[PDB]
Amino acid sequence: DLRKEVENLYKLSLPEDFYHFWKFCEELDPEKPADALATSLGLRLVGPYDILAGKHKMKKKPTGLNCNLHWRFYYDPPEFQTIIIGDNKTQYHMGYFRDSPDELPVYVGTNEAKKNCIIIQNGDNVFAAIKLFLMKKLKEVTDRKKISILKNIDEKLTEAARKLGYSLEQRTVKMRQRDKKVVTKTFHGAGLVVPVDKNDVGYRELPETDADLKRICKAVVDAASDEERLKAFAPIQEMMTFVQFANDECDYGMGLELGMDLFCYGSHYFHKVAGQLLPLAYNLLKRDLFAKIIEDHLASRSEENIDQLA
Repeated sequence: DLRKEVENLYKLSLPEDFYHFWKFCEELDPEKPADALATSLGLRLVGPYDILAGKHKMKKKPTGLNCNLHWRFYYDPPEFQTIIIGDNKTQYHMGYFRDSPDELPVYVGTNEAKKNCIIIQNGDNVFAAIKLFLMKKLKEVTDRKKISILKNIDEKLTEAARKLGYSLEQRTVKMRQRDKKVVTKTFHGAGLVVPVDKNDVGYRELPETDADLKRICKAVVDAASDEERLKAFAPIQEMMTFVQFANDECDYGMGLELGMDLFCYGSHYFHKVAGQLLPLAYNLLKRDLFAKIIEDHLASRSEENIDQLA
């Protein structure tokens, strides 16, 4: 049972559109479903789709495969689970975004990891995410034979979504309801959702604005010496004390935000403190799996060679 296998290996449930889209791709190319969109869109299905693909099967147990790292790009936060890849020149990729390991994805996000850390919303299911990508591709293609192929995939995609009841919109009602719960955008822009009660307990803002925090981070990276770097780091050390205060007052979202911003900034100079902030924040929020993902990822934060099944 590949479905049980994929959810066991990632320790995450997958939504029904994940499995329906596999079937859709099997229909497009029965022999190599994960590559059904490679020629027309330049996209390949990977990650949990590798499991559906049976790519993991040839290896003999114990393989040592770690799904926490599998197709995890450099700026993928633990919430983001890659399912589609494009060109490695930009490291374009799409992933399911989950606010909690115990909840189904709230949308499909996209990022170009060689460009920046920003995660853009691209529909709430993979049919929508591919439809929206295809629509953009339609504006760039200059060969009527290739346009014909894209129109055919578009027609099949739209009909499948209609029968299954999936919205093709970039932002759905459900996504707008989730974004109401966002307490801060973070550096990746995709939003952080943590519980906030009636008395406002659960989150507090960082004592620096995002722009000033980036200024501080840049000073750490640009520092000419260890002593210079220590002085530049001082505001971040102070913010970690403020996070300790917040944790004592149950405002666990603050440490998640600081840790996420530091991770998003991308410098290895922040891996130690990110490894203090983020596992603790996720564990306090009872999002235990995400603490394990960030521990694994910070220890092996690869720019290239993230395919555990290469």
